[PDB]
Amino acid sequence: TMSVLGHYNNFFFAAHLLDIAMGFKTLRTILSSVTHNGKQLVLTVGLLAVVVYLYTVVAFNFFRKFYNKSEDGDTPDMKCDDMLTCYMFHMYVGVRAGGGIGDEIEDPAGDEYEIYRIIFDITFFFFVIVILLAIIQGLIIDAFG
Amino acid sequence: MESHKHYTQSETEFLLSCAETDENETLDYEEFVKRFHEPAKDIGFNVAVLLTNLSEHMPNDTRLQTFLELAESVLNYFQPFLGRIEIMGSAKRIERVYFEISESSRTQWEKPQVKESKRQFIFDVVNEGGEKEKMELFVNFCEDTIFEMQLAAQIFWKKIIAYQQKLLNYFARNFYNMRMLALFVAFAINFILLFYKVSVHYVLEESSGYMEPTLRILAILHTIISFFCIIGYYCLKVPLVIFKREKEVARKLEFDGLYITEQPSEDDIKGQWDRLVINTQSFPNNYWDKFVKRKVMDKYGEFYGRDRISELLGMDKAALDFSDAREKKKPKKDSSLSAVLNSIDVKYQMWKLGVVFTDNSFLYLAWYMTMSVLGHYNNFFFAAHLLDIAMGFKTLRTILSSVTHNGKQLVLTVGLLAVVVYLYTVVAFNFFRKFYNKSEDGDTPDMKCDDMLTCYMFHMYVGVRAGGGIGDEIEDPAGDEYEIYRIIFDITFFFFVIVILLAIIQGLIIDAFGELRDQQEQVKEDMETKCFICGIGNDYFDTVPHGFETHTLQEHNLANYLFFLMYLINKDETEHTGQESYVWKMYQERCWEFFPAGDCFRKQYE
Amino acid sequence: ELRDQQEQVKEDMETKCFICGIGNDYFDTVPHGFETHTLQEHNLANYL
Ligand SMILES: [Ca+2]
Ligand SMILES: [Zn+2]
Ligand SMILES: [Zn+2]
Repeated sequence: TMSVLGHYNNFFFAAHLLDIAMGFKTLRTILSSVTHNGKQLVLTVGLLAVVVYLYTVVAFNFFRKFYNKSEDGDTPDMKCDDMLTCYMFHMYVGVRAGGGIGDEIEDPAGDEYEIYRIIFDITFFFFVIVILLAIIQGLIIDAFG
Repeated sequence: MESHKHYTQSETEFLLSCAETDENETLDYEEFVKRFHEPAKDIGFNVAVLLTNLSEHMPNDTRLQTFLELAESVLNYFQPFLGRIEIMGSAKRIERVYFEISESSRTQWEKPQVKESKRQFIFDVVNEGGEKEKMELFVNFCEDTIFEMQLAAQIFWKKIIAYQQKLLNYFARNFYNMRMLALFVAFAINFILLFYKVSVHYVLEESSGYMEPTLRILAILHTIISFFCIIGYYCLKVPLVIFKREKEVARKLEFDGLYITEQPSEDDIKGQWDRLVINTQSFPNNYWDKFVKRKVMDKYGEFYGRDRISELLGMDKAALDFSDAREKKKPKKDSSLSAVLNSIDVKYQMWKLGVVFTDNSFLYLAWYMTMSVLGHYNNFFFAAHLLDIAMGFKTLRTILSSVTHNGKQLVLTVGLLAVVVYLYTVVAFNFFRKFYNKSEDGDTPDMKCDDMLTCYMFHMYVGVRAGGGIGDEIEDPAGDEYEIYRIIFDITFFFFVIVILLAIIQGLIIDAFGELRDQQEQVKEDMETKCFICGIGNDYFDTVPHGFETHTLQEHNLANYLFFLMYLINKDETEHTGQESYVWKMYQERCWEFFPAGDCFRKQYE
Repeated sequence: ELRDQQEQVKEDMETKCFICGIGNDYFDTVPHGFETHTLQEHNLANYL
């Protein structure tokens, strides 16, 4: 079927490069590993989404004035003036930022919510970055092993 | 009856000879089986256990082989009714005792909560408990489980009480379904909350009607469901925990004399809360042993003062109540006419409240209800109910237990991290304070190092999460006045704080998760490839086909042992056999040498 | 490795005798057998 579709759009022949993953032994092992801990991986990703949603609701409630992803504007591109937009922004940026979420939004630098915002950023970087993402990576690598 | 392939013509005519012919050619099969089946069933069970004993003792006899083919033809009916136990006592040899298992007992064992109690006991007895107290914990589990089975089987004044009892029973029976419904409605209301927006002025803007009132509907429904959940729990699982605690304190009073000769410490709040009602009126309300008071009185009365014992144990000035009840006792007594309420004991009620408010699960349900109530004020508090999946699933519970497991080590490692960050903070505040200018145009310099606490917070907040030390976010030296020292500072920070201590914390948590998972799968492997009672092994029974599975399902079944204990309890003693009376005496004296420790019937005989 | 050595030392002190080192299963026949064996018969404090 992929060959027939490649006859229509020639770029569909790239899906045939995954044939080595089935022809070799260690690549089959990698695929079987990413499939092995299926339920555990799905549940860990669910817990990740749940904790990111909790951080999302607390940021949408309290720290909604820090999510101004603009440099000159002057129209503010507020990523927190919408619950779904803020949740997608969190799940898409704060998980892959490698340093939590406080490293891509503006710093507090003001003694009105500074300590709470610092606690927020540190707890995000701890639970979401160096625990849950590490737990998913460990699940997959331990399945491979 | 002649065409159902289970009767011959002689048997059909013999059974038709038992007809009634009630002047209309009609027999009542209901009364027929109600009259002609029960004693037949009893005596057939007796002869069946006799034939089974003869079989399992003397094998390979052709006359006994014909007797055994007839026996098994009978046994195809009595298979789920007879249980066998392998006792070791009174003869220094393994003895296979046989007994009856009730269909009601089988149903209460198949009941859901009993299975959860069984799996929890297996887990916490293979993980924490070893082999010295393994049989003690197993007997305690058997007692708690037969109490739970009794409770599950149990699940103007004659118009409201009879309805509130049925309501409470319905809640206790549908407690788990109520939990699933609460989780579903929490997911629904949280999806609706995800569909939100803002204008200072919150508004569910991403929808066009049909979504604003359903939020309030689901909120009030979730609150009602949480209330029903806690109400069902308080009458489904609270009896079991209060029964366990009553049994513990009563046996501590009887055997060890915890509050007579060996008064507990000052830090054990459990001891004080039990001393609170060691002297209440209805002390053994669920332990089904309403004579522990008299037992401990007779045990510790002639040494520490019978009057003092009767005073500190409740039931004051009634040291002759036993004789008064033995000689011309009162027949009965009406409840009251002027006292319709307050008949219960406030001391025992306060004790029950104090023991249920520390159950660690009733506390979770109370937190659930409180979060629902707070969500009624601010709807965003319903997001805290999404953490219910973390307790409902197994691997998420494992993750939480992992982040809690290495508590002291994690706290001390975080403390060492804070200490080394404070050392770097003081050295930077002293020497390299001119590099912490977090400004691009200014011209007002935003010096993050002109204050010790500000510099420490800046370090702990930026240099730990920067992933490349601290030198990658402050200005580079580029000047041969402090360049080498600043480079050493940055490199040592990136080494000690980033690639050692943070890695050590992450490793602590991930290793706790791995250890918990490995303990779980080790418990599973031990339950699959090792016997619970004897623990001889798997290879010994891996000789005949399905050997170990039949050994664990027929000979050494934990359900069979529990049913045997229940049978001994409901056996109406003075009718016990030799083995049954021996096991009952051992159970009464709390010895438990009748369990096969390192031997079995197959290892004893051929 | 350091943590594992520490917990191995602890496990050896808990499930093995210091003087003789016969084992734990041998004394795990009577109740509290190994504990009484290490607290009464082969006590290091007693030897000192
Ligand atoms: Ca008798
Ligand atoms: Zn066995
Ligand atoms: Zn020794």
